[PDB]
Amino acid sequence: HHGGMEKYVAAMVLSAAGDALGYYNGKWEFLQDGEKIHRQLAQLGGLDALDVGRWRVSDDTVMHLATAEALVEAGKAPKLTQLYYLLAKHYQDCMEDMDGRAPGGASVHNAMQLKPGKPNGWRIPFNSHEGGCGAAMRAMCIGLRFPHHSQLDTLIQVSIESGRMTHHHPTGYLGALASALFTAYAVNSRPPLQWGKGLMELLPEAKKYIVQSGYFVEENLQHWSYFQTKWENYLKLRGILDGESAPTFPESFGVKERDQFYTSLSYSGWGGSSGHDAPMIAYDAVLAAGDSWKELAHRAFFHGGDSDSTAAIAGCWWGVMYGFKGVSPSNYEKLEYRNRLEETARALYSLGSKEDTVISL
Ligand SMILES: Nc1ncnc2c1ncn2[C@@H]1O[C@H](COP(=O)(O)OP(=O)(O)OC[C@@H]2C[C@@H](O)CN2)[C@@H](O)[C@H]1O
Ligand SMILES: [Cl-]
Ligand SMILES: [Mg+2]
Ligand SMILES: [Mg+2]
Repeated sequence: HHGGMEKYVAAMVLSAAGDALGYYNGKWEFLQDGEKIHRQLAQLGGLDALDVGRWRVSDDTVMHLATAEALVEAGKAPKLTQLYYLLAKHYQDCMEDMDGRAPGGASVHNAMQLKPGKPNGWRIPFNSHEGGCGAAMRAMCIGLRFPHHSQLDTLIQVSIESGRMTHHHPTGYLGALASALFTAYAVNSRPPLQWGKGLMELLPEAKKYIVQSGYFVEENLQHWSYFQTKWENYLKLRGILDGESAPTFPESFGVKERDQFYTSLSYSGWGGSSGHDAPMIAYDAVLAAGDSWKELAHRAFFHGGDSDSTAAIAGCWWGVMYGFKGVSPSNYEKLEYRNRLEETARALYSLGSKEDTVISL
């Protein structure tokens, strides 16, 4: 109602529901173990009993809305110069809404360094500690804005530059690429088993952009292999490297096995905390879950890692594909910023549903 638009609304609202559920007002951090989280989940009456009335969204939704609101304000056929001004401004400004929302170090530090308005004032230098998932968690709606094939170059550039406004490390900003790219694939009903291959094919194009852009190319290139290698390895493991083949999951892949797997994906032991593994876990959830919100939630919202970020990503992708089908109303009806999220979604659809261009840098 319209069917196109319904998917956009769900992408935005269920991304935020995911964040809130995966955050639980920071309480999951005192457990930091999927089995312990799943048992506390049971004692709250399970997923369908959860009322998000008092479950605040975290930094993930706040920053996702900032992306979305910037895209919307940029309008039809924007100067990429204006879009980057607006993304910087929205990111910097949204830092005022992080009370009790546990934002990340790179997100905060860098958003506060930006100089929106000044030519190139939204660029920061390369940094070794900037491979967190703070760019990936907020980039999905770039794929809603720019879903058409003709726009791939835009999606690549915008996802990367939105990302490296806070995360100028390929592990960071390629997270944003994957987040946006897969949202675009979901918009276009591209079956999820093809998404990984798609990303592996676009990484050389992302590299060509980073190279022509001319910023810290030496450093960017030298760290480039970590992301790529982790994704190759993961798609190999799941048997979807060829992108024609349905995924293979282990016989034994319950809550406990998922935690250990998420830890093996991680940079330094914390599943989904980085730009490579946050979208990877969301992707793994989406591939297992099909049309089940409960399944997606048990895999992407409730685990011992950065479940808020994995949930934000997975909930967006999943909502694009499946709308609100099978979702308990208590899980989103009183979700913080629901009206705001619906309104931005509608506005993103207006733009996204029209195959326009950008005025280049
Ligand atoms: N170069 C790196 N490669 C892989 N991971 C890295 C790299 N540099 C930093 N990280 C990891 O990224 C994790 C999160 O980074 P931060 O800068 O603290 O957080 P940020 O990415 O801004 O936000 C992450 C959000 C914050 C919460 O919503 C949970 N997820 C850190 O604990 C690091 O372990
Ligand atoms: Cl449950
Ligand atoms: Mg968060
Ligand atoms: Mg205040």
